[PDB]
Amino acid sequence: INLFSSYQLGELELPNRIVMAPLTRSRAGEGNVPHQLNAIYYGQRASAGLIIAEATQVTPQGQGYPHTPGIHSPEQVAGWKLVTDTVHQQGGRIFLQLWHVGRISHPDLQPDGGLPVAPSAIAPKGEVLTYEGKKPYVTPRALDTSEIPAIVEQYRQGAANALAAGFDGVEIHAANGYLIDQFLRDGTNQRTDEYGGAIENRARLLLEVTEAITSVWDSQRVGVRLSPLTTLNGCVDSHPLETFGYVAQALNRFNLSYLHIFEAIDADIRHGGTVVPTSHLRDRFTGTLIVNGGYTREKGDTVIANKAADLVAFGTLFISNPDLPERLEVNAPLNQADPKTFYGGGEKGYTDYPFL
Ligand SMILES: Cc1cc2nc3c(=O)[nH]c(=O)nc-3n(C[C@H](O)[C@H](O)[C@H](O)COP(=O)(O)O)c2cc1C
Ligand SMILES: CC(=O)C1=CC(C(C)=O)(C(C)=O)C=C[C@H]1C
Ligand SMILES: [Cl-]
Ligand code: NA
Repeated sequence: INLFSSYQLGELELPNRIVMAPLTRSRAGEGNVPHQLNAIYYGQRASAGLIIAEATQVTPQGQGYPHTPGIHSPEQVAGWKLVTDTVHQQGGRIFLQLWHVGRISHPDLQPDGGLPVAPSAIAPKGEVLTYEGKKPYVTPRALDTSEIPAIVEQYRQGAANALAAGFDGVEIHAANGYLIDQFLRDGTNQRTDEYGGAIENRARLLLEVTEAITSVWDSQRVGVRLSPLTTLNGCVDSHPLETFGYVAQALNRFNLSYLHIFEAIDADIRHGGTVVPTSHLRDRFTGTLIVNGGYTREKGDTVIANKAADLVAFGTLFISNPDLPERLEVNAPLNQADPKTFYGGGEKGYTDYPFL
């Protein structure tokens, strides 16, 4: 087996092992609604074994950056259906990444100019982009215990909206220091209720969110993404091996589509070595594993052949190469990604990277 082998993901038949990683492109229109241009972008990439669409806020409070799309309104459902229809017409498969940014936001992006919510009242460091340029972060409000059901319900409604939008499945974003990750990691979570302290408490929001989403979706169409060794957004855990190893085992109850690991590119250089080898998680999580982070044809074939992972997601290379699968398959030159046009804007650096 290699990166071009087919794969059975529940009832979905993937033509290859190549996944398009979720990539925020900040190109939503008024009301954070997807539009035709976005449909073209994802349709261009439909040769992917599976596309995971960009992080998409499940509720207004879950937005943290200008012009990211939502999945909380009927108008957003309609705009996403343009996208899933195009991907389906092009013979592809697409899951929606369900987001809530938690503390990584600013009042200017929040309903009524209120505070971002979080497990604990810990201000991120530095500045955050608003509609009026960069502004200092404020301190988020720590959620009351009694409010956690409402967070879980916002994710359940986000998942239901994704189903109405015609996606093939959803991915729970539990990585990169956003809301669920903020609860996971003891650096961001110092709660003294059942959602803080012990690992089974820190993992509780993830597990409750997953349980609610599997009430809407068949479980084999629900994935979870973790990023055990990122330090993005000021979110770190003091015992990542035990924390993430626990989560990989706890998720098995749900019979999920997959577990997706973003392997931080800078982890070894920082952490002075390999704190959480992905093999540790591979051995604990009994389902499909997607791995991600600086993969190539050569690196992806190896992890598949070695049984270290089942699926390989590419982020950066999918920005710049719409036909990435084909290019990898024939060892074609790859287009170089232009960082200047990753976030915001229009067609330039989005739909105008050429096919082979
Ligand atoms: C422009 C850009 C936007 C990203 N947006 C997301 C996101 O929406 N959700 C997410 O989980 N990761 C996101 N990431 C992380 C990527 O999915 C991916 O894990 C990372 O870029 C490493 O993979 P790569 O080396 O193949 O690019 C983003 C990365 C980039 C470069
Ligand atoms: C939503 C998301 O995960 C994003 C990832 C990053 C990244 C990998 O560096 C980040 C956490 O800042 C880039 C863009 C966003 C939104
Ligand atoms: Cl196509
Ligand atoms: Na199914």
